[PDB]
Amino acid sequence: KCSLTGKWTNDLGSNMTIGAVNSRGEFTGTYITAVTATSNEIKESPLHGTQNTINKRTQPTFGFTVNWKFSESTTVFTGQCFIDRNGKEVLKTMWLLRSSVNDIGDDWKATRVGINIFTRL
Amino acid sequence: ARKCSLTGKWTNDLGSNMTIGAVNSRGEFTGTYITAVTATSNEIKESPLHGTQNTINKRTQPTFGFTVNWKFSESTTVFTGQCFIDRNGKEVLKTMWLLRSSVNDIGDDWKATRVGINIFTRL
Amino acid sequence: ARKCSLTGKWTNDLGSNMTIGAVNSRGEFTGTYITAVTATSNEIKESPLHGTQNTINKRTQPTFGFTVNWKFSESTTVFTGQCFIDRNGKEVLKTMWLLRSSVNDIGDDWKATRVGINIFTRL
Amino acid sequence: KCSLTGKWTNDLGSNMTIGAVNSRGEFTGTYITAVTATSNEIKESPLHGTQNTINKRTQPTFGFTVNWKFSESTTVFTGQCFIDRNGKEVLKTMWLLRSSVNDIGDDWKATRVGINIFTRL
Ligand SMILES: CC(=O)N1C(=O)N[C@@H]2[C@H](CCCCC(=O)O)SC[C@@H]21
Ligand SMILES: CC(=O)N1C(=O)N[C@@H]2[C@H](CCCCC(=O)O)SC[C@@H]21
Ligand SMILES: CC(=O)N1C(=O)N[C@@H]2[C@H](CCCCC(=O)O)SC[C@@H]21
Ligand SMILES: CC(=O)N1C(=O)N[C@@H]2[C@H](CCCCC(=O)O)SC[C@@H]21
Ligand SMILES: *[C@@H]1O[C@H](CO)[C@@H](O)[C@H](O)[C@H]1NC(C)=O
Ligand SMILES: *[C@@H]1O[C@H](CO)[C@@H](O)[C@H](O)[C@H]1NC(C)=O
Ligand SMILES: *[C@@H]1O[C@H](CO)[C@@H](O)[C@H](O)[C@H]1NC(C)=O
Ligand SMILES: *[C@@H]1O[C@H](CO)[C@@H](O)[C@H](O)[C@H]1NC(C)=O
Repeated sequence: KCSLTGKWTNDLGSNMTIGAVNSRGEFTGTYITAVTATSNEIKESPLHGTQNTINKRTQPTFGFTVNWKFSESTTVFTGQCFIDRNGKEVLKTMWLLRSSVNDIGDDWKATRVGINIFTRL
Repeated sequence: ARKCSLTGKWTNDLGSNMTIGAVNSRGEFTGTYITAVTATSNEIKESPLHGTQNTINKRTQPTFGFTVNWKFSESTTVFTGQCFIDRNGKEVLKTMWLLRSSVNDIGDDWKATRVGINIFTRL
Repeated sequence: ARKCSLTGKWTNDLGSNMTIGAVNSRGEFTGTYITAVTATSNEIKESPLHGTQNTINKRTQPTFGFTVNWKFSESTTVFTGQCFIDRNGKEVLKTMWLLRSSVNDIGDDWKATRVGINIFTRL
Repeated sequence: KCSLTGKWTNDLGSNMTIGAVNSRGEFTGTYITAVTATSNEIKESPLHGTQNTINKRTQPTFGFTVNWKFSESTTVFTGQCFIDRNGKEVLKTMWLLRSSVNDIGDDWKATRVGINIFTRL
């Protein structure tokens, strides 16, 4: 019963939309971030992911990848959709932001990590 | 320099294998993952993964991310990294991952996420 | 702008409390942490912590890190973050942590590290 | 019997020393990194940490903080000391590098994560 489909916003002011989830748990979406680590102008970017359907849990885990359209980086988020007594949903996620580096010797510094909480609308 | 491509069969440094299919013009790909190690005693099942490669500036060593939707637990893992040509000329994926466990209630969310690394090379 | 200082009693967003003592001229400090939550079935006990604040350029919002040496589990947590003055003028510590569980075999080292955030405010 | 005391090197060519561990599990050390995220010249920097002494485990966990002397950042490492059949030790660790940001709205991008394996030098 906690569904990922909808329009969500996070603590930083970014918004995301997620469409219908198919029977395979696959979904697509859009992400408009309010903040960036680049100096490039932000552009709405696509996202793709899946919800885990094992045991058809009411509060499933999920993951998705945001394919940034204004930088060479990629972010992944994973988390769980929690739904209260009243039907109010929260997604509690963690993410990794992968920057592009030119030299393999600099790989060690390429991955930032953090949390995000999404609520609806 | 060679272009590093994600399509192919890979193995990681713990002996898990994944196969990634063709990457489409939107940077999307599908594959399967067969893990050698596990955080559950349930029998391991090949599981699908889906992700994208970043094609901005058409870099020869692109970043990417994907989600593995495990078929034998309620967890999900995400990986992100970059496809490099290594110093010896081989393709290698340098990745980090978050493994999200399912918790029964929200007050246990703090303990639900593991993190680590993996390096993949082509099989 | 106030200088954000780590000395004091703090509480987090899960009800855990910590107390940090004076910071010496080398940036070192000691404290105690009383966690509201645990991943063990042991009785929680107050545990020591030790860490440092970075004093380079004597920033008024310095970074810092510390290790909590749990006295009721075989695990270790490390925290690192920055002491900020918030938009409302209050001190706030914004931190990230890694909780390292003990495993028995080196093959299981990949599942030993959980990650998360904590924000602390002064009590 | 796996002991943190010694000189170690990691997989990127950084070295560290750790001195005697006291009965409270406390130790001090030094760290000379081979790599940096700053453009400042590298300087050997002190570290302080603890090993967990509960049940006096033969392969203890531990954590420590490196207080960089050439940047405003801090890195913390945590991991476990493993020791094999003939006494060969390896420290398997993960780390968080906290950079300094000027404004609290940029906190989200301040923390990088990675692994490090140390062996005896
Ligand atoms: C709220 C939150 O944590 N995030 C959010 O909504 N936007 C930022 C990042 C934006 C990356 C854009 C591409 C780039 O700068 O390379 S993904 C994690 C973080
Ligand atoms: C090599 C490596 O680090 N990993 C790998 O290849 N398999 C494991 C995890 C498998 C999770 C299976 C689902 C579950 O147990 O819930 S994903 C990160 C780790
Ligand atoms: C609030 C927050 O995120 N944390 C907090 O205040 N307590 C928990 C963990 C406590 C570990 C106790 C020892 C053990 O169970 O192994 S450290 C991160 C987390
Ligand atoms: C091997 C490994 O991963 N690390 C290592 O030995 N040095 C780098 C970083 C050095 C930070 C220096 C201070 C700064 O640049 O601000 S700590 C993690 C990483
Ligand atoms: C989020 O949606 C709200 C209004 O619905 C808008 O005010 C805000 O600018 C959006 N955020 C971004 C980053 O577009
Ligand atoms: C990885 O593929 C190799 C070579 O085919 C195979 O022998 C091995 O069993 C595979 N690993 C897993 C976990 O299936
Ligand atoms: C935090 O300190 C407050 C105020 O003294 C107290 O009510 C609460 O029990 C403490 N939390 C824990 C985990 O001890
Ligand atoms: C590490 O110690 C080795 C052996 O002395 C030395 O070759 C190397 O330069 C040291 N690394 C650094 C970053 O000092």
